[PDB]
Amino acid sequence: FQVQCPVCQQMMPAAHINSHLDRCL
Amino acid sequence: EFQVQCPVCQQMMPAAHINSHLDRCL
Ligand code: NA
Ligand code: NA
Ligand SMILES: [Zn+2]
Ligand SMILES: [Zn+2]
Repeated sequence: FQVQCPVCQQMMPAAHINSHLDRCL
Repeated sequence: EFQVQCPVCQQMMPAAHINSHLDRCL
């Protein structure tokens, strides 16, 4: 399922969002 | 044809699509 990152706006699998926010911020 | 595992979500998918599947920081 895809979610939008609340910061950079990229669409990505929900299972990545936490990890993404942790790495990019 | 080749499956590789996603290092973030541990799902299997074709190697051709793993690049698209992961997102980078902008
Ligand atoms: Na994406
Ligand atoms: Na961080
Ligand atoms: Zn982001
Ligand atoms: Zn994944």
